[PDB]
Amino acid sequence: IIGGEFTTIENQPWFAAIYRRHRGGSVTYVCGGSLISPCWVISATHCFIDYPKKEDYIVYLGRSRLNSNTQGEMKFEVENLILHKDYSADTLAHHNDIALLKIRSKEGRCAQPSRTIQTIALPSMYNDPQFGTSCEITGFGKEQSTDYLYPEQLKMTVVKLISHRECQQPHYYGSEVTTKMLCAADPQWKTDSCQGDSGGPLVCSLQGRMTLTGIVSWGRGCALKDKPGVYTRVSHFLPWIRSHTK
Ligand SMILES: COC(=O)Nc1cccc2ccc(C(=N)N)cc12
Repeated sequence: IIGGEFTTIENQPWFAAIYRRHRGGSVTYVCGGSLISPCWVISATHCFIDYPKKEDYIVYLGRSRLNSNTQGEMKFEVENLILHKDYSADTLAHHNDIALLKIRSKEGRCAQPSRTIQTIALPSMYNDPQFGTSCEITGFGKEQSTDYLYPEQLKMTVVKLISHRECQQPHYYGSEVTTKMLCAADPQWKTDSCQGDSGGPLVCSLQGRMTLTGIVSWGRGCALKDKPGVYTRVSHFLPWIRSHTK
């Protein structure tokens, strides 16, 4: 997250921190995710496509820091790694950038809701917020495009949804951004999601309900003028989510 504010997991309790175990035992941060039901975390296929082995992943819930075992946090392994069959990546655009991770503790249990671990509601069909709506993003992603390290403390920011017609403008993304993708950015281009924030939530309050409207997917640079953050539009994927969580 470029700009914005440092936060804690109690403010973003649906946030899942996803890591990968390498040969030799080193563990590195991969992507963010969102808890949609006790056994299920939703993220982006691009985070996993190159290492599609469920055994490699570690998922934390209730974790506020990149290298601290936050009081009340829960550690999980991945029982099922479901990637979208029609996923693909162009130079910029990522297609069907959605993945499901069925989580399980070493004891075989799913998440136990608490003050720091909570689910996030899915949107309803054909009901996304109007353009101009303010939504929040959360992640352990880069604080500056030129950084190589990720921030130790969890960050959040607020961005505004951008219409498909605006995002398809020539100086924006043209025909590279599709109706299955949602654009969002800061009108002043000072704050945004960045590399490392992928798979994380774009949460919008709609009709008084906090909803998982998007999943961080892609973007040209970070907080770059006329280059919004591009998010998987969760409402389009409701039949796929329902079918793959059954
Ligand atoms: C410096 O360019 C990047 O690091 N871009 C990005 C790489 C990987 C994922 C990204 C996701 C969102 C964005 C964005 N601009 N919001 C940018 C991303």
